[PDB]
Amino acid sequence: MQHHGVTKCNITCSKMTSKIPVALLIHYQQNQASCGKRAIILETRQHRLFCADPKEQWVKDAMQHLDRQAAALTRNG
Repeated sequence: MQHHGVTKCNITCSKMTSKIPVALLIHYQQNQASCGKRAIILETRQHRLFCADPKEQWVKDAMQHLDRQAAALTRNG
């Protein structure tokens, strides 16, 4: 907050999200060390970019899931 602009990082994990059906997730990114809270980035087919904590179960499995999805179809990760 120097003078103009009240933002901070395109995707900052200020808090944690709620449980969401893995069937809605399409991709999962990672929080930037220069963005906000070191969490996880969840992207859904509906352009849903939320920040979930790695501890969250739905996230642990959600990840192990997409791990065997991206590869499929197109083997160009």
